[PDB]
Amino acid sequence: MKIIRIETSRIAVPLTKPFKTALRTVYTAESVIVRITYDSGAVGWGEAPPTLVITGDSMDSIESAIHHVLKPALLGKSLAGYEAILHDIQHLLTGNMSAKAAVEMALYDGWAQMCGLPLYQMLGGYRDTLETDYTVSVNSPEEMAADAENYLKQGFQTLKIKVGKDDIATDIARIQEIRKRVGSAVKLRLDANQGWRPKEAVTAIRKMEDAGLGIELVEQPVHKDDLAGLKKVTDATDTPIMADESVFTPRQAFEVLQTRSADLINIKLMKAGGISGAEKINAMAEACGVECMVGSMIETKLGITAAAHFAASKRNITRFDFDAPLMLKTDVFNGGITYSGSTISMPGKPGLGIIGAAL
Amino acid sequence: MKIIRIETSRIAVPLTKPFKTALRTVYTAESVIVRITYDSGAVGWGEAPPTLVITGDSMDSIESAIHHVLKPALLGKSLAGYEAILHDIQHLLTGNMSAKAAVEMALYDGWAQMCGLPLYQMLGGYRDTLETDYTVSVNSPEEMAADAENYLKQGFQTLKIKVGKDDIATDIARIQEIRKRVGSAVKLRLDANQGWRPKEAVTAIRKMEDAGLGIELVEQPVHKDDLAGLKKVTDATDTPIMADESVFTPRQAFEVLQTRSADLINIKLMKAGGISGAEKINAMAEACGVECMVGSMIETKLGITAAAHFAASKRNITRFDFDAPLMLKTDVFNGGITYSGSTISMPGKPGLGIIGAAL
Amino acid sequence: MKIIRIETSRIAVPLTKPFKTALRTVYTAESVIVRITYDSGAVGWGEAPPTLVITGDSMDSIESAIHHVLKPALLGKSLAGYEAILHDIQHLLTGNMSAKAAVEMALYDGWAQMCGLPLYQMLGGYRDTLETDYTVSVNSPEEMAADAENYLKQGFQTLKIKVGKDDIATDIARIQEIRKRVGSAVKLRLDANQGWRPKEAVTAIRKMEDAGLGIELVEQPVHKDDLAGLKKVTDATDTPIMADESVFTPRQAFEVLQTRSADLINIKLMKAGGISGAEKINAMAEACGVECMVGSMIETKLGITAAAHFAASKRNITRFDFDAPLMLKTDVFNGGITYSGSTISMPGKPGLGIIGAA
Amino acid sequence: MKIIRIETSRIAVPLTKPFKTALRTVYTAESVIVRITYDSGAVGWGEAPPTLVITGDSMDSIESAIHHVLKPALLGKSLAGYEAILHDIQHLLTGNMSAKAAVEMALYDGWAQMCGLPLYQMLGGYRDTLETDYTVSVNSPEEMAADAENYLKQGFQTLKIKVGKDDIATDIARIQEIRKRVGSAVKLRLDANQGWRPKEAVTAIRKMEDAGLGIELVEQPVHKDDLAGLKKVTDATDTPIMADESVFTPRQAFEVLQTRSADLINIKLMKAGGISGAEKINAMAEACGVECMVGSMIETKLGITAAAHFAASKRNITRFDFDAPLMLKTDVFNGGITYSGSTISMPGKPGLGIIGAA
Ligand SMILES: [Mg+2]
Ligand SMILES: [Mg+2]
Ligand SMILES: [Mg+2]
Ligand SMILES: [Mg+2]
Repeated sequence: MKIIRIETSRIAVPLTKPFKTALRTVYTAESVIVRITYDSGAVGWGEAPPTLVITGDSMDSIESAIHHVLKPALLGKSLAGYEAILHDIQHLLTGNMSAKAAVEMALYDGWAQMCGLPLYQMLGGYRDTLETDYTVSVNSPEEMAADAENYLKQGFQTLKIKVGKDDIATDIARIQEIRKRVGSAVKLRLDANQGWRPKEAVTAIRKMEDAGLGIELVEQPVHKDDLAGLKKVTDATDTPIMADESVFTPRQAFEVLQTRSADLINIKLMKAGGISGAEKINAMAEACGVECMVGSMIETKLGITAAAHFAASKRNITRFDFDAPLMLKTDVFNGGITYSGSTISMPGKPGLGIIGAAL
Repeated sequence: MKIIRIETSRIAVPLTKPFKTALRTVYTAESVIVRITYDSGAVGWGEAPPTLVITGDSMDSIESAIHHVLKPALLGKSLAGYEAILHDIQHLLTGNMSAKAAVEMALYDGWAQMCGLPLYQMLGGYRDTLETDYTVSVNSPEEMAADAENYLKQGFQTLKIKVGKDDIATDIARIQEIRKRVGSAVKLRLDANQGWRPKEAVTAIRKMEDAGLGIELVEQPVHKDDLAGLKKVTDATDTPIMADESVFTPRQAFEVLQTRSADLINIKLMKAGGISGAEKINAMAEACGVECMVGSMIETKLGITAAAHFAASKRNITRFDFDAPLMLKTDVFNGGITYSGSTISMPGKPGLGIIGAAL
Repeated sequence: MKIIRIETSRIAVPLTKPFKTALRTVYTAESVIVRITYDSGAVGWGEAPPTLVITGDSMDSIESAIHHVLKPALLGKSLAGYEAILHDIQHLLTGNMSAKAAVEMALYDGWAQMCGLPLYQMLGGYRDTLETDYTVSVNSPEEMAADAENYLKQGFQTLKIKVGKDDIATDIARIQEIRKRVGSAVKLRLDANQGWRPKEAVTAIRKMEDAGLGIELVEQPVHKDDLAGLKKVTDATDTPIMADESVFTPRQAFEVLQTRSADLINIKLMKAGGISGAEKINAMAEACGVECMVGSMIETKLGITAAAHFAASKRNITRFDFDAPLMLKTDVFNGGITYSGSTISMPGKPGLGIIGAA
Repeated sequence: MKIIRIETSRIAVPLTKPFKTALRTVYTAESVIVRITYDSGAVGWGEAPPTLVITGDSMDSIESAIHHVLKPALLGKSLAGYEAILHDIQHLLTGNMSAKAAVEMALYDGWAQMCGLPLYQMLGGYRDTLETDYTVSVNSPEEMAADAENYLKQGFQTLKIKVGKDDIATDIARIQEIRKRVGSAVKLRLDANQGWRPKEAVTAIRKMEDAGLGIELVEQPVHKDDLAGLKKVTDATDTPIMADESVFTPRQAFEVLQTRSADLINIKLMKAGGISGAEKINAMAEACGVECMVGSMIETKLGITAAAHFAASKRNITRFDFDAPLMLKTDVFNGGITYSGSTISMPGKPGLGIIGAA
């Protein structure tokens, strides 16, 4: 199994719900698609979207990194020496985690195909189905509660709500209105996206507790670099605190675990620069009795399939956040995982199970 | 591929150098051999010797654990669901690490055969040859200097010396004599086997470097559960200090790395309960910039072959202590690794490469 | 036991003495190496070199056939029903005999491993050693005779000489110089590689008879499709005539045997699409009292090892042409058969005995 | 895997329905049972009944051949060298095909046990179940018709009928009455046992077509040595003609196939001297597009088990005639194949699968 060709292409898939950034309004989901062709004729697939605010990677930086650094280093190499290939991918350049992840996806796809197994089975095969949460778009508490009940009826028992942008009072009113229409029938996951200061986070999370909102967990309440602050929120509340942006790499996972700064860890391939890193983070957490969740960036079903195969393979990964593909007006890929309500099913073919560009 | 049969047997290979325990004189190397048969026709092999003083495992405890707990839980299981199998092996019972290790060997043997690759390649395939050290048996400094010369003439440039039993003056005199024969033509690794107190170890190690003995590293100078003491020795000497008995599991590795109590870690399958735990230890160590060594207990080529496959696959594993097989009068196994002087070569067929009993 | 992976790799081994074709100059011997891995831990090996002039297969056609046709039909299958697998391999596509043969090699290798026996014993194990001939490169009669004597001293009592390209007189001059030089006991095998017309062949073969050259046999004197002509040469000379290119498959073997168009049959795995067909050809011949020889195309020790295992197993196979690996500057495979002069020895490990790359 | 002991014993199983020969009344099915013991402890089984009219072999000729010729030649031989052993069995003495067959059964039984696989899988494993026809005894048209209907209700959709003994009008009247009872619910195989002259057979078969009897096939219509005659019948009828007594060995199979004298070939281990020859006949036939059937002589489940294993293993063997065991009042063997209506199923243990006496 030798790598003989590496190609990249760009895609732009219209969003069902456009959103605005500080500089513009996004109507499409862009990402770099990677195709690694092996001497066996097999094709490994990878995906990497830009996340200027989270990783700092852009379409241009991702493609350049793949064409100027990773590609010339991977050509001709064989998957028999995987340890060395992964080390080169992670160390030939600093950062550019997204570019590295896209390449790792295609490599693990090739690796699983080589062994004749679905990627998730190659990584441990713990489960073949998993439940994904669904995001309730921010809006008036009344509108969110409406969407929430309808998502509940569609089979989603876990909903995700972004908080930490508006007033704490606004966040709380929204969640209250939501429970008013669904009760405990659904679990509520919040992501503050580093929007609060430590003391401000403790206050808001306790308020929700006093209001008996029963929050399942709160992701990254404080600034990613503020570990001591993240730990303050963890030790001052009864609601589990999940580290997201604070943990990209296994070394950062080790720091968070060592200081006991969080109850849980949210893993994403883009942040870890791929599966190898993601695996190390989860294994590390597991040994410390800390469960993990696997999420993603705005990605098509390709990136979500790689993410899902990794998540499905580990016992210690007990939560999943893979609704990005459901936010696209179209599915441009043939194969991969399949959705039935909130239930994601793993494919049976070797590798990722991605056949090619849909039609 | 499903497990359909699990058998065990005992072997006794006469040692080339019998030694004495507190209760008797040992002439043979005893071990429990495990054979797992898969519905594909594949056979997985594993080994586990008793280590009453190191692990507390005996031939009977090992065999009983395999037949009454591990076996009934593994028969009928599919390797496509490895994660669940590993979890059961490690958690169905406490301790019994050697029994868990023996079963893990045969399990990974089959897993590699199911994916059709030499085990070390399945785990990363970083190198296909490695250099093992050789043990200079304790005796008068004169005889030790002689043996060291012969071993060196045989291709062994790295010698392991057991210290910490007699008084420091005696250890230094032994090491001095050896240097007086081979000079700086060899590297010297010491293993104090918890024989010193922290303050005492610091003094002994400093006296060695003040005598220009040039010790490569010192393994476990203090008691295994005296982490603070191990750390003291680590921060007081310029000689690298390697944790051995202080680290059995990945959780203990985490604690040692977290407190920076040692410069290196010596991994052994019997202590880690197999390869899955050994991988975790190495991965945590690597994330912390700590390299590892892989050693073993008194085992035949089978056990060593399993450990060598794990050791050869990882970049972070840079030292190897696999001379056990060279201490037996007869090699009872066919296949596995091969020795050319101090150079160990990895077999190429799928799995461990062990074909069965010697023909 | 299930097939979990089928892979191919290209190799190019520099020849000790290159040759020219109609389009270029060949400096290396290329081949497609096939590896079939089973979940039992066994790994089967196979080799298929290109032969654009003989079979029509190229490196690309061979590789494509295995990747797009044979591979998808075998992945996931088990060797419980060999009859069905072999049948499917031979009928999934027409021609592409080289691709089919390399896969059959790896399948038989795996099958013998499962049974725990060297492939040659699983097939019959008639002999443990066999004598291979050696080819005397075409040159001046003076130079060929020198090489011949040299091979004779090294232990080769049977030599093969290619004829039918140059003048008949030139062939005779070169052969007569050799026969007189090495002695009449030695056996000289000729391969006319379809270079003569029937009457032209009878004349030449008769001229060597009159010169008392003692030719052991003449391989395929006429065009492979000219069975009537091949038969004419067979019935007009005293020298035995061996069918080669005229016989690829057992059906063709049946045709040659029923018409008695040849005295012997040369079997090659590449031509028969593997060991199953080769085995049927030999069985047919034996039943007709016709002995066979096993040869090969330009292949490394892998392809030769498979050929030798098949050849060594049958009593009716009495001649061997396996010097191809000796024409390579280096041996790239570890294991397989071993050479000791002209003597080839079968290995003792299960299957083909191929360990891997050198 | 070495042969260390070879023993023989005689058995006599009472027939459910005795028959008369040109000299006496037969009430029991007799055969010689061969037991080959190997150094591993494994035991190989073989069987051979006398067929004074078909092969010429008798109980005494068989036992003597085994003890005085085959036994001293096989004692101490290893199955790793199967080819040599098979060559010895087939060539140490001429004829004596039944004795050769019995020994081969016990050898293939051990060979397969050595490889740890059911014999049928070791030979190709094409199918693991097969449909056997059933014999309708010759009697009045009305009685045969009653039997046909009966066997049908038991699951036997394919019936075999012996013809060519009586007048042509009688055979037809019998078959007509059978068609009247079951109609097209069954296939009818006829065996003329060399009872007609070529012209007479052509006439008889065309009359059966005209009568819309729908005959599946006719075995050996003419004398076994009359190949030209056999071919005439083949070419003058639309009904497929099967060679039986005309083909014992692979060489005779070659002659029949070469001349296109028959549409099909019936194989029996006793005629071919075992499985090696049977395998050659079938491979030969398959190459010519000629399908085969496998039947037997009057044998117990042991002999039929060996034949069934061979029949089940090949793709080209598409018809089966194994009702012999069903004609005995007792089954003296434990193991081997098992019946369920007309369906025969292959056992799962290594070799033939018979444990011993019942
Ligand atoms: Mg988040
Ligand atoms: Mg130690
Ligand atoms: Mg030729
Ligand atoms: Mg008949």
